[PDB]
Amino acid sequence: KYDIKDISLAPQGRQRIEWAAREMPVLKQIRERFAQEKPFAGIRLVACCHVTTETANLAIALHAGGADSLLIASNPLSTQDDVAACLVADYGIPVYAIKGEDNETYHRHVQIALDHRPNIIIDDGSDVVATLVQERQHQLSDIIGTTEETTTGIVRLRAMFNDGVLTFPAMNVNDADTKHFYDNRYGTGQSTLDGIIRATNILLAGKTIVVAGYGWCGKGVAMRAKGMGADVIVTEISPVPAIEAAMDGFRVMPMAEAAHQGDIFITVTGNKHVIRPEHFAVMKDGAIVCNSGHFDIEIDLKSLKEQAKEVKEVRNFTEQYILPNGKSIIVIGEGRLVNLAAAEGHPSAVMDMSFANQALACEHLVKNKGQLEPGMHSIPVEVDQEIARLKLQAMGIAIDSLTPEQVEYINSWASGT
Amino acid sequence: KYDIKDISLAPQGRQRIEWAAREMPVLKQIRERFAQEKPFAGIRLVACCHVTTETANLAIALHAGGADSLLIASNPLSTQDDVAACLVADYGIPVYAIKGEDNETYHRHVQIALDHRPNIIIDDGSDVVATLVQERQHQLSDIIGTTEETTTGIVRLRAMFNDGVLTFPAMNVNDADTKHFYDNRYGTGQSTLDGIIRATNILLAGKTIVVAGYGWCGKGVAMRAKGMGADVIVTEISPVPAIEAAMDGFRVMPMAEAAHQGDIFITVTGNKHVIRPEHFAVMKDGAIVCNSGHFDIEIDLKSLKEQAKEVKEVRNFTEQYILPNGKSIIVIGEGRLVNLAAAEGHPSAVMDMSFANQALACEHLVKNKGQLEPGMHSIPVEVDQEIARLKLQAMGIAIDSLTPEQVEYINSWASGT
Amino acid sequence: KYDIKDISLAPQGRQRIEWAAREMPVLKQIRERFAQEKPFAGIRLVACCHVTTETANLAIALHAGGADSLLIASNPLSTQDDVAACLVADYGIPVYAIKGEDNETYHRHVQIALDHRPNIIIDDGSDVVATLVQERQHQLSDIIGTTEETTTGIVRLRAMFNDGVLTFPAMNVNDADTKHFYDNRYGTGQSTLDGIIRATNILLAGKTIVVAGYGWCGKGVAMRAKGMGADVIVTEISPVPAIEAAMDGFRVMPMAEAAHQGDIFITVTGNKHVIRPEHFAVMKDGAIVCNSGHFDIEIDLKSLKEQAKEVKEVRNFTEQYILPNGKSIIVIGEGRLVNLAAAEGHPSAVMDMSFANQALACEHLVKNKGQLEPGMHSIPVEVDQEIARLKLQAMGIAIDSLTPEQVEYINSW
Amino acid sequence: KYDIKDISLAPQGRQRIEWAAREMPVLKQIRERFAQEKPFAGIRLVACCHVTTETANLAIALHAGGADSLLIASNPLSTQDDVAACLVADYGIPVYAIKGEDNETYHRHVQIALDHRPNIIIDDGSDVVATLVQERQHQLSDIIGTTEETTTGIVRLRAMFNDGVLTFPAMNVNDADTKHFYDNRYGTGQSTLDGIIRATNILLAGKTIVVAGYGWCGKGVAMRAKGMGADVIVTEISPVPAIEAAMDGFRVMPMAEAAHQGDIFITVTGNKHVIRPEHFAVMKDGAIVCNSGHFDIEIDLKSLKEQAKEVKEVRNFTEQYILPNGKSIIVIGEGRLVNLAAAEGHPSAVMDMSFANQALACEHLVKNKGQLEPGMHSIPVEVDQEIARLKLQAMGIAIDSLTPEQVEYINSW
Ligand SMILES: NC(=O)c1ccc[n+]([C@@H]2O[C@H](COP(=O)([O-])OP(=O)(O)OC[C@H]3O[C@@H](n4cnc5c(N)ncnc54)[C@H](O)[C@@H]3O)[C@@H](O)[C@H]2O)c1
Ligand SMILES: NC(=O)c1ccc[n+]([C@@H]2O[C@H](COP(=O)([O-])OP(=O)(O)OC[C@H]3O[C@@H](n4cnc5c(N)ncnc54)[C@H](O)[C@@H]3O)[C@@H](O)[C@H]2O)c1
Ligand SMILES: NC(=O)c1ccc[n+]([C@@H]2O[C@H](COP(=O)([O-])OP(=O)(O)OC[C@H]3O[C@@H](n4cnc5c(N)ncnc54)[C@H](O)[C@@H]3O)[C@@H](O)[C@H]2O)c1
Ligand SMILES: NC(=O)c1ccc[n+]([C@@H]2O[C@H](COP(=O)([O-])OP(=O)(O)OC[C@H]3O[C@@H](n4cnc5c(N)ncnc54)[C@H](O)[C@@H]3O)[C@@H](O)[C@H]2O)c1
Ligand SMILES: Nc1ncnc2c1ncn2[C@@H]1O[C@H](CO)[C@@H](O)[C@H]1O
Ligand SMILES: Nc1ncnc2c1ncn2[C@@H]1O[C@H](CO)[C@@H](O)[C@H]1O
Ligand SMILES: Nc1ncnc2c1ncn2[C@@H]1O[C@H](CO)[C@@H](O)[C@H]1O
Ligand SMILES: Nc1ncnc2c1ncn2[C@@H]1O[C@H](CO)[C@@H](O)[C@H]1O
Ligand SMILES: [Cl-]
Ligand SMILES: [Cl-]
Ligand SMILES: [Cl-]
Ligand SMILES: [Cl-]
Ligand SMILES: [Rb+]
Ligand SMILES: [Rb+]
Ligand SMILES: [Rb+]
Ligand SMILES: [Rb+]
Ligand SMILES: [Rb+]
Ligand SMILES: [Rb+]
Ligand SMILES: [Rb+]
Ligand SMILES: [Rb+]
Ligand SMILES: [Rb+]
Ligand SMILES: [Rb+]
Repeated sequence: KYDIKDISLAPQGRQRIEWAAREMPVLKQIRERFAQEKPFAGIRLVACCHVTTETANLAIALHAGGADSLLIASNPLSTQDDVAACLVADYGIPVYAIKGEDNETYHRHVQIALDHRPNIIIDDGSDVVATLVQERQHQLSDIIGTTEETTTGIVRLRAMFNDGVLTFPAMNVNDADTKHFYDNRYGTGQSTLDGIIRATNILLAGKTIVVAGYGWCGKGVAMRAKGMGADVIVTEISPVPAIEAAMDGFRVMPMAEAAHQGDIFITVTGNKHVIRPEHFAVMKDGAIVCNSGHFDIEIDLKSLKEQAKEVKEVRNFTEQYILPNGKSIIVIGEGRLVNLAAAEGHPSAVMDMSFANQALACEHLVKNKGQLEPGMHSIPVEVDQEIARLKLQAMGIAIDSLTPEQVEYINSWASGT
Repeated sequence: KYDIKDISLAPQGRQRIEWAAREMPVLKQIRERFAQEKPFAGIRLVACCHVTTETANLAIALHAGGADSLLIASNPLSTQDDVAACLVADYGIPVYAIKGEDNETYHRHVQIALDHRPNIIIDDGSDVVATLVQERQHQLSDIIGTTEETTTGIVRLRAMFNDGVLTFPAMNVNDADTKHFYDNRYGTGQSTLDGIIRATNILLAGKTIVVAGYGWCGKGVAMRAKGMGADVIVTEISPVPAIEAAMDGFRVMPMAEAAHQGDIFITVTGNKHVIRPEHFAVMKDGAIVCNSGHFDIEIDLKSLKEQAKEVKEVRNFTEQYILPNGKSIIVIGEGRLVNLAAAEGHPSAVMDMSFANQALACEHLVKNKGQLEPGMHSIPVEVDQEIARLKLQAMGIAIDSLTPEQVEYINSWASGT
Repeated sequence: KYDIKDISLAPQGRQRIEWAAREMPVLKQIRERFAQEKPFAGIRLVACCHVTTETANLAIALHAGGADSLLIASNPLSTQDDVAACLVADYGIPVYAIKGEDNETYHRHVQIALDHRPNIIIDDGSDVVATLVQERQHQLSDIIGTTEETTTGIVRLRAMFNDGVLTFPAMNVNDADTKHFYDNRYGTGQSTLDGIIRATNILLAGKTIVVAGYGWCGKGVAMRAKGMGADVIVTEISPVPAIEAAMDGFRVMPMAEAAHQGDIFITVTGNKHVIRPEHFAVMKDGAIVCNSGHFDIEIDLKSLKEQAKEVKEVRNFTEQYILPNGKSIIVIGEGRLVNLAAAEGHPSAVMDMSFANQALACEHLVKNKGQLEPGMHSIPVEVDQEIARLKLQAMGIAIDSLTPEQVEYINSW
Repeated sequence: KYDIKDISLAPQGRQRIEWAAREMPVLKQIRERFAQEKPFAGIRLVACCHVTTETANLAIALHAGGADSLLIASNPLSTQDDVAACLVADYGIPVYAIKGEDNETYHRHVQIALDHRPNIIIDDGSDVVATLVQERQHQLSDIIGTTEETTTGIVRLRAMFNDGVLTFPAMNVNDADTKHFYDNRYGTGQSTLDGIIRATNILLAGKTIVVAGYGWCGKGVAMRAKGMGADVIVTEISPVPAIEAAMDGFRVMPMAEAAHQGDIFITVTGNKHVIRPEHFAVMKDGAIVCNSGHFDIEIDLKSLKEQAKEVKEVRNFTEQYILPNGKSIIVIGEGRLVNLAAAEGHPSAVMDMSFANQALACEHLVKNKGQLEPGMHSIPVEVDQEIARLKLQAMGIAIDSLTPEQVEYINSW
């Protein structure tokens, strides 16, 4: 009925879940309304998320709303075993997630999740939805809709749409303003460095840190690396973010040129093989590589393993690969999302807004069942904006409002001298 | 045939125009192609722009393209008289612009510009287009299309559209990525502080600087104020930018609360009466107010003039208003765009991209004459992106490109474990 | 002969210790020379330090020099049990330090250390040196010199001197340029935020963080707090650093004013009761307080415990005090050094320079026995400067040198 | 008796001078007391300063104190002609300074100044003091004391001392905390970028800016360059500041390596020929070079003029040197202090503290006549500290003070 490491961890999990809730007031307000209105009565739901204290708070909100949920891990290394135990023991929510599970177990958990015959699927990376569409065409009648948490998953869903197989509504949670403006940027910025520091306790100041990608995540990682005293190099494939990085004070160059200069490399591109053997070959002795994109394939670790003569664990979450010429490359978190693998992921303050979008996106799918076209849907503007209003209020920040006279001016095109 | 301060200033103007061109290579490339292809042969054009060295380089590019142009000032205080002289004397381009001209002269220049019967109108603030639509309905057959440089003008054009009177194509230059991502942000950031410093030589470090608005301009002004050692307060009307400002490290509060704390106030909202008598009344003795939004109406200077018992000029571009209770309020640039009134406006590096958009937007209007719907048009993505590619190249910055294998991964929705 | 938690944790300690050595290249060379020259032959030593991977690497250097060393914890919560086990087990260095040891056990270890009859005492807070002066006047015959690692220890030594009881050479390690320009500033800046984040995983961006003190540590904490997106308030008692903080972009104000605004309070003053009952009473519901200065007494936790009707642990290293009106005050690390209590302390890069100073200051005391005047002695400038040169080289950074004509120009007027 | 450009510019000078006074509150109070006590009664004085609105406010303070003052320019390009006219016309203070005066005229003014037989000399670069020692040995009978405003002047005085010719009291104004912690750092940081921008209106964001020297000025310039979006490289000759720059996030390297990367070079070293012919030869086409340290000799412009086949003025304060291969080198301010040559120098806020030091250092020299030992004397700590207190108060910032028990805790060990 579940598959977890150790249910005796539930008390620790409960404590950390309650602490996380302190900065998730928006989701708390949503949970209390769900508790009354039960939008998910009779709905079966699968969530493929990072099994964290923040995901637990989302699961509790969906549970209050009546959802018959089943949670599986989005990544083998991000699972928090105490959280899994608490969800099973305290809430009776089936969880199939073991920190460190092998790929066979991960894939079996996806099969178990699809056997739940979900009506709603919350995905983080689109693994489950892709598996649904590829292997479970006979189940598609169950689907009211799905949601997608992260940028990599949105890219996959776009490919599904262009391939003609996205035959149901999918909510683009990642691209909501109150999601990727804060989660992807400020959350990833802090928690990526957190993971690197918990793994290595390395001094960031004075180090050359290479950030691959200058999108929402790259901007955050570079900003916080800079804030911690690092010399920051940015790599890119598109000129607009490249000019931005330069005018933000960072050096921009091709990865081949960055490869011999970086002390720490951090990939946040969403793309495959951004760091390759031709790069490993020129890296400093002891260069550190890690990834905060969704999938570890941003770094060609398979080639690194094949080239290296020895690999050994030298600290928690930290492996030293020794190359035939004696130089070493350090890898954190086995190349998996370093903030979640070596630390705890984003602080709950930003996950409050991301998972408020998840909850209200699920509600949107059910309230509009039978009225949404197949394909990708953006979060409604009014929902996006109300999440922002509520979060600003809960942060204790007050701002101004337009007067009628100011509205009159906006609408009066004739005036201006 | 023109109306300028002093044509003997042309040699100084020529020198400053040539210097500005050094960081406008993208526009230079466009000018050389226009010189060959003459896209504006037989076209009459009016430009209502800030009469700066950067605008002169745009005017020279349009002139090379065959445009029969006429230039008027977008603001009485932004005109550079040496630039006006050089355009008339060296290029024979009619200019109607005198730094410090009164409102009657400004309005007469708009009338002269409309009497040119332009086919294309480049506007900065939409004064000329609004006057065209309100007073010159009988001329609309001349119009191939117009362009708009700034955010205030886009807002006016939206009101014209909603009012049913935008009956021709208008290119939204401001909202091109290569325009407001750099011009509005990094350009305004540097040149606003430049104007304040040229006006007052005040030490920015240790001062509390209140930035009204956290859009593209507000982000830039806050970023550079912070970079110069100021304590930064941000005011807003919308929660998304408000949360952003907080997570960027700034204090966010209503203007009423900021009013008693700020040493320098900078308005960049695009809206009317953001600083009002109720704010003046609680400001520190010697508080400085200035505006970098397009129109000075962001500050209620009319009420300040009526309240004050004395006003006197205390330094270039700097007025001291003494209130009946003896406290003083300092105003820079008479509330007109402070970067252009008290300094030289944006550096040419960013105007290279803004005015490349202007030139290519004008070309777009002519090449597509008879095929564009009335209403607002965005800059085509391929044009926007090519400007970015060329600017990055001219900045000497190299970046990466996706491999076929990386493209295959983007398109393969099934893979990911 | 040792008092540790679990000797079976030694492999993990050695793992983390060698990892830490990777960015201790300067101390490596000093230890390499020590094993060749054995400065500390027949010299017994006590170290009262934080029991960390970096302190271990220092102890390994003194051992390499022939030192007969004994290590005790400087703070019951900073001790790393795997490091204590590795030292006892892989090097034969007696360690008396157990993470979370009570007050009795702490001073029982200080009594064991002085029963070692140390010739050299390395101190971090002036705790053992102050006990030696107080209770072991008969043992002063054995002291060649002592060293002090922290600002608070330097302040107490100055009072010992002014009191007329600093009757031996004391090396001011903290005030060496290569120590507190970097350790106190860059080290404390990063590792203090590290401790807060490991304790709470709180988002720092958008929070108001109040930093009490703008000395070396305060500058570092404020700089990194700001770098992580916080609105930073600085409190002070001296005008020069107060003006600096304002010109660095921070809001300077009295603590009574900061108390109603701060989301997180960090004390780095070296002084007693900087956060007081009258501040708790006006703090925001859920305000976090922690200390990175000395001991814990920077926060008046005794008064907080009296104002509060309930206290509970709510996360690792994190206590929630609930006041009668229902508002809470969060305390991290029981008011002890938050970087060492909730995390691992400074990265080894900065401790490389701090502990190279320690190792050479110990070398100085020994090589100048019976030649040192009583009182405090600063690190020699050449030593301080050589550490910087070695570190800069180890970091792979090259700089310029004056040409003969540039020298000739400095001399003419 | 005066040598200025145009006495009719005086109203504009007085306008700008009083504006500058608004953020010179500390100097205001000192001048207020001076007019009451007249410390400089019967005392003749020379000032060799930059002829700015802030220097004017200093001269007005010495005049208020009874000073018989004469002012000459410290740099032919820093002189503000309207300020010179206002001083002559509104206060009767002889000024010998003309913006853009040639070399002959400069030293003709230095000869006029010493013919004033000054009892006090305020110097900015040690120019007049070095001429007094060289040529006016007979006038040393008149010297009560002198003062020096800049690091370069301090270095030359040290050589005068070591040479055995500093036979009078010299006040080290530059090294007072309230002077170079702020003026040299925050003042130079802003006003150097101000000069570059007024000269060129170049976008600083996205440029690589090379800062030669990481002392007080270099830290300030690098900090603000970075704040304005530049990629900052720092060069150095000393390891301690080099490590600081790296830990502050800047790229540290030899100038030979920086020369091929920099878009803008800023020298703040105090030393000769820091940018040399072998650097010009590898610079990017259009690289900008300027100096904010001393004199101009930090950049080897003599060699540049020889490498170049042509030079032309291309904007105010801006020259383009074109080399035989067609590449250009841009020089701002003819290599003179770019903040003062192309802009207005430091804002008066920082000069408030620098010139309060000057005014009180002059008070010190006079009130201790015949009591000062020959050589350099630092600003008394109480004076330095009182300036900070007054400034902090004037800025509207309040801070804390220790309670009696907190004091009692500092003293116990
Ligand atoms: N670890 C976390 O907690 C977390 C949180 C949010 C998102 N993410 C992941 O981070 C990744 C990036 O997300 P985002 O929102 O920043 O995406 P984004 O689309 O906003 O930006 C990605 C950027 O990377 C650039 N890029 C692409 N390929 C590149 C290459 N080969 N080299 C250099 N730059 C390249 C793109 O041009 C773009 O600017 C995704 O995989 C996303 O799922 C992780
Ligand atoms: N001076 C320059 O050289 C220059 C350059 C570009 C744009 N501009 C002008 O700057 C202004 C702002 O442009 P932008 O591109 O940043 O626009 P924007 O739409 O990106 O942002 C404006 C911001 O102001 C906020 N705002 C609106 N009314 C407000 C109020 N009453 N109080 C506080 N915040 C308020 C909005 O919520 C928004 O976030 C416009 O007038 C534009 O034309 C000036
Ligand atoms: N946690 C760590 O790892 C670590 C490392 C090094 C030092 N420290 C400790 O941190 C403390 C500070 O060290 P430092 O080097 O910054 O000292 P410092 O002497 O350089 O600076 C202390 C500053 O605090 C100010 N101050 C004193 N009392 C104050 C009060 N009541 N309110 C506000 N400001 C006050 C002083 O004016 C001074 O500017 C010391 O106890 C030192 O031992 C901790
Ligand atoms: N422009 C202004 O308004 C202004 C104001 C104050 C001081 N200054 C001048 O600026 C200069 C620097 O003053 P400061 O207070 O920063 O001095 P400082 O002594 O504090 O720092 C100078 C730094 O330059 C470094 N240095 C010396 N020679 C070098 C070289 N060849 N290459 C690289 N680095 C080198 C030194 O190691 C030192 O760290 C002096 O000439 C001073 O008079 C100018
Ligand atoms: N603390 C966390 N809890 C749950 N999901 C997280 C956490 N941190 C990051 N994520 C999510 O994981 C996604 C990447 O797989 C990001 O889009 C982000 O929303
Ligand atoms: N240097 C300049 N030359 C011409 N136009 C400018 C300059 N600086 C700012 N502007 C423009 O003025 C507009 C505001 O009226 C901005 O959108 C910007 O594009
Ligand atoms: N990782 C660490 N190992 C040992 N001592 C440390 C560590 N981090 C900080 N310290 C020291 O602890 C002292 C504070 O008590 C500081 O002087 C500092 O040098
Ligand atoms: N505005 C100014 N007025 C007078 N002196 C100045 C000004 N700006 C900088 N200086 C001084 O010039 C010296 C550099 O020669 C510095 O010591 C600094 O104090
Ligand atoms: Cl709700
Ligand atoms: Cl082209
Ligand atoms: Cl050695
Ligand atoms: Cl006084
Ligand atoms: Rb995990
Ligand atoms: Rb292998
Ligand atoms: Rb309007
Ligand atoms: Rb102008
Ligand atoms: Rb009036
Ligand atoms: Rb894929
Ligand atoms: Rb610990
Ligand atoms: Rb000299
Ligand atoms: Rb000047
Ligand atoms: Rb004490």
